[PDB]
Amino acid sequence: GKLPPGPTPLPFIGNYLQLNTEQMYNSLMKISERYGPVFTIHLGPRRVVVLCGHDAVREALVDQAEEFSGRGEQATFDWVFKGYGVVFSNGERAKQLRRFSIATLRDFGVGKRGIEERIQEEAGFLIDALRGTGGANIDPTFFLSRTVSNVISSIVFGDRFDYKDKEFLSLLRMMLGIFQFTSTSTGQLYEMFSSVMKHLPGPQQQAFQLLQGLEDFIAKKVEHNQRTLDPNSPRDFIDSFLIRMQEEEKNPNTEFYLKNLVMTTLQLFIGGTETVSTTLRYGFLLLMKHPEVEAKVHEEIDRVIGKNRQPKFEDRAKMPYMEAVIHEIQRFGDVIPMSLARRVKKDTKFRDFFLPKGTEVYPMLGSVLRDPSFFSNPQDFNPQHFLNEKGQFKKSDAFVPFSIGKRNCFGEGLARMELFLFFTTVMQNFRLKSSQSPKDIDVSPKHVGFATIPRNYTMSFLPR
Ligand code: HEM
Repeated sequence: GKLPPGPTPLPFIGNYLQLNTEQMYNSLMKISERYGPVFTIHLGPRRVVVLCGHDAVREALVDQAEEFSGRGEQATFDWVFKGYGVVFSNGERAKQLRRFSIATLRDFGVGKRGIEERIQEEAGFLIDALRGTGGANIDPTFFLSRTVSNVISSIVFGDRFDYKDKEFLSLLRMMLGIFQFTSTSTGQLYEMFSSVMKHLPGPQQQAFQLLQGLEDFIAKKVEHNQRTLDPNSPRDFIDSFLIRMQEEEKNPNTEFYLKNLVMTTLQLFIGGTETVSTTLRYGFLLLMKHPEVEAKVHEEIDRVIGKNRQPKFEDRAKMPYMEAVIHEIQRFGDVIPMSLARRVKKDTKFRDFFLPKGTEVYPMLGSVLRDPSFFSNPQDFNPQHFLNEKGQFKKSDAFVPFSIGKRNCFGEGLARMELFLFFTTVMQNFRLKSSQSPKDIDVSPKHVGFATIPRNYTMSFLPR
């Protein structure tokens, strides 16, 4: 009949004094040790119910999916989105935009041979670019993001960016900068005090300029499409949305208008780029750290695929080890540690607790990815967490990097195809040489807040 228990908050600052903005995950897990897997925390004035561990998260987001299907907030992103767009919208707006987005993504090849061919082709471009380095030590950050970003870019903008495109690099920097900021102490402090901070000088202002930069770019691309639009022959996601907008012009209450187009497109562009990119980057670092794992991956690739042909998505079924490795990378990486906030759609009764309608919820995906009840050694990187005795792939109900439930990631299909084809093709063609000794490679995160960011590093890609 009452909300989950938790530390007594103070007016306005909430539980700020009982938290550490540089390590929110750790702070909440600590409080969790005292109040239990389901507790209440006050992030500044924001009252939030925190769900820790697999059971609590699944019970809420899956067993009571409709009740927890609301979209919470992320102050930094809300600065530009203001509740528009598929990701941060709620109610009728979210229902229309999500349905349309999923359909439009599929119409443009997502989950089909079309997008697979697009990915294989861009993968071929990654290979060329890596060979272009001549085995020199480099920062793989943008090599990876350019390739990844061109996949979702092909869908939303009609086609790919040239790797030499300076505005392209510029946009990628904006995305990287935003994910970093939201994962820093100030970024997490902003989640608590955005009401005042959005108006104060500080790092947040610089972050805002990056978002503004992305919005301007999108608004620009949309204008260009508008003035070259063939109502019966859409080239991309944008044209599709524009056509829908024309069809809905006479509906006072349609959700299909310019702001939702711009924001939805911006969200998919960022969503489809930085998440996959960060994962690839963390993955290669993890493989250099564990030579024994790269060795096995090479054995499976050579046997199953060989050295001549391009790997294809169907090869995954014949490659249990690679599938286990990518899973372990996503589990260890814990890219979106606290997921994207949800909120109860209406008054809810959850585990003998009462959550009034509108209550914000923090599904601690990281605590699920490292639930000691589902993984033998959660803190270690070990592909075995995903293999049975005969070395066959073993799924886990605790594997939730894309979250679960009604507002789960609908980019998962695309993401998985990308992770498999990029990782495999790169490993088929190169062995990884780290700038330092494996024993010395630090795989602990550089930042953890909204996202998990790996430490900066360099490496070389040596031909096989
Ligand atoms: C390895 C890559 C990715 C990870 C780890 C990931 C993770 C997430 C997570 C944790 C959520 C929130 C789920 C929830 O609220 O329950 C989410 C939502 C979302 N993701 Fe992803 N994602 C990835 C890639 C993608 C890609 C490639 C796209 C783009 C096609 C994308 C599109 C979205 C969208 C549009 C949402 C919002 C859905 C809604 O509000 O209904 N994601 N993602």
